[PDB]
Amino acid sequence: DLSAASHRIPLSDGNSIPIIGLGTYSEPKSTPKGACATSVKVAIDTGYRHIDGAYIYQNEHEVGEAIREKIAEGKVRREDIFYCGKLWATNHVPEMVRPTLERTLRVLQLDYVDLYIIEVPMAFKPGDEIYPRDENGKWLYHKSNLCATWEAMEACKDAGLVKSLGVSNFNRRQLELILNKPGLKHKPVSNQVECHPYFTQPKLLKFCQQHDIVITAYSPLGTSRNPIWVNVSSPPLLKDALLNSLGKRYNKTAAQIVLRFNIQRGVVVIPKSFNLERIKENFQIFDFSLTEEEMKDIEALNKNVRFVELLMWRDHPEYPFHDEY
Ligand SMILES: NC(=O)c1ccc[n+]([C@@H]2O[C@H](COP(=O)([O-])OP(=O)(O)OC[C@H]3O[C@@H](n4cnc5c(N)ncnc54)[C@H](OP(=O)(O)O)[C@@H]3O)[C@@H](O)[C@H]2O)c1
Repeated sequence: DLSAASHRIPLSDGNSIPIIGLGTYSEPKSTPKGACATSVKVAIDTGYRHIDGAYIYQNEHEVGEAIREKIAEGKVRREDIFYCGKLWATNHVPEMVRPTLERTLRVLQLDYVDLYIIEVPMAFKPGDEIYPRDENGKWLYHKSNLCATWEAMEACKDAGLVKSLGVSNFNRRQLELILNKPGLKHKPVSNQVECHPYFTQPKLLKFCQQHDIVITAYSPLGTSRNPIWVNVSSPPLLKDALLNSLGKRYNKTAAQIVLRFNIQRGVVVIPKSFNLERIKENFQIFDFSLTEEEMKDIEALNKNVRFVELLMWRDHPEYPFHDEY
């Protein structure tokens, strides 16, 4: 079915999405300039045709540089590459949506993005700080209006600036808000959420499948485990006994097992690596398949514990993780 050369899966709007992509978030202060560009180039050389980025990752210009270089040399055409960008919390006022997308297009120096998603359902105070905090370290929120923000997203697709629209970190209630919107023109085609064997998203996945929404698994390898924002209560995913045991069977790493697990169930995976060897490693997931019993045993590792909890924002009205799913 899925192969290195052909692994795009249908989106509900008639477009398609490569089932593996390269994630591109990297801690700004601890990442060498140019590392993102180099990695995107290597990924495309390797066979990746999907890149996940965001303006607030501070390296979207590197992503564009790499994609454009690969198009220029004839490695790919624009239509062969799938780029996903994201609308951050401080940019949710409807009037800001299109100008925010336009900034990202200018930064990439591209005519359109393949997928543009609401990055979190929470709105923060508009301004120059992506993380609005006052003197008392307090977070400066803003009142969310998801349906209104969505209408502004819809207009962006109408203008030809983006092929597909989606969301990220949305729970069932927030999804329904958009799906049940009076006059809905473009339904969300994708919800990007934390997903891996320690947090398998059983209910949210079923709900999304009901509405023909594809799940994209962010932190599909269990995160970089940066204590600053990652919940390190759970042991390292890639050190899991079962995942490693199954790895021996296929002569694959635990990483390869966990990526195969999600793509085999129709979940898009966007592992980040800026390492030459690991970029290649993560892509070698089309030359084996897991048995049904193996799939069952992997799913059974589910802990219902998130590596990405975002506790700082539990008090925002649109915090997505209070609900069961
Ligand atoms: N929408 C959201 O709110 C949201 C949230 C989190 C992440 N994301 C997106 O999802 C992408 C993926 O998630 P993430 O970066 O948090 O985490 P991740 O992809 O689960 O894990 C990345 C960490 O794993 C390492 N790694 C990669 N391949 C490896 C391999 N084969 N073996 C051992 N270690 C490996 C990376 O280091 P090296 O680079 O040194 O290989 C890095 O430290 C992001 O980069 C971003 O594009 C979106």
